[PDB]
Amino acid sequence: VYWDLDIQTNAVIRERAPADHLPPHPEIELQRAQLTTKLRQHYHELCSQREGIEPPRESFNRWLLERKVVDKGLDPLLPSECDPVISPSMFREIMNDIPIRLSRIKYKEEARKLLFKYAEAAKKMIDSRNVTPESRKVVKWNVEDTMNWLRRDHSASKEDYMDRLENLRKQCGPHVASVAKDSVEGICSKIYHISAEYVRRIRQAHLTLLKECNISVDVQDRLVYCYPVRLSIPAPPQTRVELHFENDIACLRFKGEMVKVSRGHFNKLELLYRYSCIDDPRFEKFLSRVWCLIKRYQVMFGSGLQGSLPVPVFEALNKQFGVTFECFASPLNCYFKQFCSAFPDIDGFFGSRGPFLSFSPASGSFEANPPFCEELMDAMVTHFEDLLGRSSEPLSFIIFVPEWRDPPTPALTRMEASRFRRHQMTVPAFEHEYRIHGTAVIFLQNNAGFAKWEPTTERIQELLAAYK
Ligand SMILES: Nc1ncnc2c1ncn2[C@@H]1O[C@H](CSCC[C@H](N)C(=O)O)[C@@H](O)[C@H]1O
Repeated sequence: VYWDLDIQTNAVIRERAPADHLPPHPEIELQRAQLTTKLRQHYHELCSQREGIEPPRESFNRWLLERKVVDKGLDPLLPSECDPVISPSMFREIMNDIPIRLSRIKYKEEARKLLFKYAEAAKKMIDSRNVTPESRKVVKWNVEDTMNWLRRDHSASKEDYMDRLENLRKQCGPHVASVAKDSVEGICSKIYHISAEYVRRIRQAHLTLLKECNISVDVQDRLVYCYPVRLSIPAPPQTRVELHFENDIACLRFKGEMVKVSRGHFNKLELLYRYSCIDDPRFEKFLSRVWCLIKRYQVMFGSGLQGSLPVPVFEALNKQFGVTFECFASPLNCYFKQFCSAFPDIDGFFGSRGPFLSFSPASGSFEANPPFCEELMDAMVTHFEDLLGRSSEPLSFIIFVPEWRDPPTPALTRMEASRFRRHQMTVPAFEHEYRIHGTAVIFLQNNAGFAKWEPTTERIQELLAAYK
């Protein structure tokens, strides 16, 4: 019992024309998977060759999210037409691991080794790369001072080694950053430009497949309850995808390539497809599409970027505040059968209303638990206030984000200063759901939304009780 697909939407939108996404097919999904693996490999080689580091953990996935905020290109997953070319997300994450990645410390000896490793790497940087005379002498002095300190007889504590590293990094940081800046920007640009080449290859392959199938690739005022994204281009024929179950795991094989999903999630997808798909009355295309869906999300992940909410919390959001819709979800993790998601081309068959920034409700009660991408969260806040100010119909958004204050994300600061904020509180932080400080819960509502779904004391109390 991890979802409630019986709850009907109360989201109201203007009727939309069907979307122009090329309809998914496992042949194309497999190629996109193989090229995205190669792209991650290029990123690994660039980080190693240019800066001697591993790719910062989760940075490639966060890059995909940031790029999609601005991407105007043709692929549902990979970026190809972005201004600016250099991702501020990837740049920021690589620079934080220069000249080395700081790892977790448990023991005094691990702290001493990390401090030495930092000092040694900063020295090799200054010895082997172009650096201004001012920056060179400052780093050289700090490295030499640290090595002299480590040379002393009587040893210090673990906390003293950690404090020495924090101070050393504070002094060297800006100088090391100035040495590596142009190199790091070059990694960000190159991986974007390789992505664009791969996107062109996938696009041509997908166009050629639809032509092989003899498939042609060539109202705003009416308000309706929301409905899944529909594709204007007819879908290609089903392909051969084989299903069998092993130990409650659904195994789907396309041309020898296997993907797996739990039996419970599989049965969920079958139900979402019954509720959401209108072009496949005999389920002939169902296994082809489930294979594409699982593969797409496996590729997106690559096998610390998002968190989920416990079922009793969604029950309380629906019962106390009328929530029927998730602004950020996937067919695999949604609680409601109506939600926005990253991949309209494949997720629409399973209930997706498309990406959130392209979704424009006039009314409804919503929950939002975005992935941890600062750029996406900032666009989300702008989108919230645009929608809340465009409509006088009841409109509410209940938003869950990490309570981070060192420094706070621009999104969290803007939401706390919003003219639509009706309430704010702290609930326990995101934890692993089986299916650091805390979680900020922010209520953004227009006048009509505040009248209909007011966060009264009793309603807030029942929502808090859903954690107890
Ligand atoms: N542009 C976008 N629009 C809507 N959802 C998006 C998105 N980009 C990423 N996502 C999705 O946002 C989700 C955040 S995890 C949220 C889990 C769960 N639905 C909950 O509300 O608690 C992920 O499934 C992620 O793929």
